[PDB]
Amino acid sequence: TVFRQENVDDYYDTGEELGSGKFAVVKKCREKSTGLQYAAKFIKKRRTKSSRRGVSREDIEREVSILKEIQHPNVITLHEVYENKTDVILILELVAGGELFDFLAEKESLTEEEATEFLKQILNGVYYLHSLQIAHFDLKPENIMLLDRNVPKPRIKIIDFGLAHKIDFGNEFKNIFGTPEFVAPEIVNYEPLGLEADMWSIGVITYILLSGASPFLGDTKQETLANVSAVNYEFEDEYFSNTSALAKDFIRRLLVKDPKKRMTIQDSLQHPWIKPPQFE
Ligand SMILES: Nc1ncnc2c1ncn2[C@@H]1O[C@H](COP(=O)(O)OP(=O)(O)NP(=O)(O)O)[C@@H](O)[C@H]1O
Repeated sequence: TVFRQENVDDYYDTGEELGSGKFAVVKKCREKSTGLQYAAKFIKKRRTKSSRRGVSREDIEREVSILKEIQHPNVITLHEVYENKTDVILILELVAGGELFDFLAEKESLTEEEATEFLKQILNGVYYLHSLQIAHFDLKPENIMLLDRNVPKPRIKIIDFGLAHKIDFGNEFKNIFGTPEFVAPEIVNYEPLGLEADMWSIGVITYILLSGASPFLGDTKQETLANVSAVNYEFEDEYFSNTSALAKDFIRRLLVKDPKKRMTIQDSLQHPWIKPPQFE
């Protein structure tokens, strides 16, 4: 698919850099015709087929196609897409309250209430995506952003659809590997992947929300990956002595090696606690 080839600067004014990735730089921007603000994600294009720099057009188109499908309070939306010789520029819904990762860096540990407040929103967003057979494949606190970080119960949106795939056969068997701390054992072992990998990542996110500690993190990437494949984690009494056993049960049912035995997004919402890149 071809995108708009007018100069983006003719229609938007850019401001503060919001962040950057392996693939993109994201800048705050304001649309001239409406005064509304967006996050413009500039993704650097591959300059030759065999190149390793930039992102392949196939990968860019996949992120755009998925984003175009989404409309839900807990996920970002796509406003417009532009392109030029060097970049594809996605005009995304702006999430102005920063990453959950930075919010956590301030607070250390949350109460079970504060953790479940975030978690319910995360689960509602993932329920939406999984209902559409979209696996995110890179869920982590850096990919959850807050609309406003200065309210007692911040509202969130899931971002970063750079590894997201449609799972039309229940599993995909391609080159997909996210952040070692958060990937499921099937990613580590290069097995067919499905929606279940996100559910694992949610277990890791929950463990971190409650304790401020990462359950599989080793001193090198290979150690983290080996810990993940072996399901080498435990609830340290120093961090979890005052956490409810029901919270631990929720985590235990997500951090399961066999994807078929892992709780699904529907199971996670009915669970009693809730129910009301890889190389060095
Ligand atoms: N919609 C948004 N609103 C506000 N900030 C955002 C938004 N999207 C991305 N960012 C920031 O920009 C950073 C990079 O965006 P992201 O979509 O993660 O880029 P990427 O390079 O394609 N993937 P990765 O290497 O996994 O970060 C994020 O970690 C956020 O800090």
